[PDB]
Amino acid sequence: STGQHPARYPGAAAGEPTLDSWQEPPHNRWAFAHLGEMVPSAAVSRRPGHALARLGAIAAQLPDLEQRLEQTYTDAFLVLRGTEVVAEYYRAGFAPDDRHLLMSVSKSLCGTVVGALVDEGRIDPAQPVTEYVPELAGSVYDGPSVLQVLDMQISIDYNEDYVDPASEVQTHDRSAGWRTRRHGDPADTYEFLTTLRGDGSTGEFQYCSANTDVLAWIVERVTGLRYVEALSTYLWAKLDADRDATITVDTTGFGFANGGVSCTARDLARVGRMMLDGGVAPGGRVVSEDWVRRVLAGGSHEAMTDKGFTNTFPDGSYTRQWWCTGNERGNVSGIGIHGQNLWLDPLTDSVIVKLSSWPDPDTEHWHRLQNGILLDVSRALDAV
Repeated sequence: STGQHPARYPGAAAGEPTLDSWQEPPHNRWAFAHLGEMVPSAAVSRRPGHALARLGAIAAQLPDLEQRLEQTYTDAFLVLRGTEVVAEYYRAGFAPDDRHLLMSVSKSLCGTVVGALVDEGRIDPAQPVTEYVPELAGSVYDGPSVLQVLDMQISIDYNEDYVDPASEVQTHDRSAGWRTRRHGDPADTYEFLTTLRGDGSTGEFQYCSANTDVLAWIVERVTGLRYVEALSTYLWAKLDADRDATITVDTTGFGFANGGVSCTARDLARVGRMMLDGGVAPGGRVVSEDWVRRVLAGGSHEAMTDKGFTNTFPDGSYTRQWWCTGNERGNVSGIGIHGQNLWLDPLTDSVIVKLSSWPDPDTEHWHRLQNGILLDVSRALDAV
């Protein structure tokens, strides 16, 4: 058993409704107002083919920028300097106000919700995961602290060989509804997390999406809110965003915290703006000044042994669901597969959002090109 979870609506039984019960009372009152949470759905546009390039002033310093964005399969690109949008690009077929999947940039948003609860004193990172989710006893998450989950410093037997259906990475997707279920699969994301094991060692960075979903589970047990609602209450609703975000949900309504958020490029930039404003957003403080400082400061360098990161950023690290380059500019970024970045350039008080669809999730080739663009754009913002 995985214990108590937030009801889908007031008074709802555990796990209700399902795809097979949403038309029945009392579920249908909620379901008729939220059917997209149950059944895949398409937008029917209220509005009745060419790329939009407004690269502004940086165009002079980067003459080939649009071509470089095309080459890295850029869907949406936006540069926010201070409070001003100083450059934008959107591919043909993608509107400025269209939403885009964030993949693991979603993790940085989840970490922010955790940080909000730390600021309120409702989560103590020094406490073991099991203080908040006792049901994770007996798993790899029995022993580690919440901070070790935040910094991803837990050794976990988590096969990343996606093509193999036996792999933890594909099983995670199937448990959450991102892929077709196979017989015997865990019923939901919570159950999948409880199946995870490790040798018990901690302290070395291991990037693992399961960690973020454990964070979301902790958020739910602490607040009593669905992660979907907590993500709004503690972050999204304070941003003065143009549009709602969306997040995929599994069969229990649990948001896929590690990777399933979609939003507009301009709205994602508001998250970066909040980080560069010491944790404060238009709707109020989101996280503490200290939390932001710790993110910008980085994690333990010795923990970071991922050569896919350190080959480019030798002094890099990871903390609280953010990648920290440790470069001379102090750049920090949310990163998601296929070319998603929420990139912070504190030196110029700027945020760069790049949302993409590389044909491949993660190769040295694509990262070299993408990081070259982000760094060139960052430097183009320097006073001269």
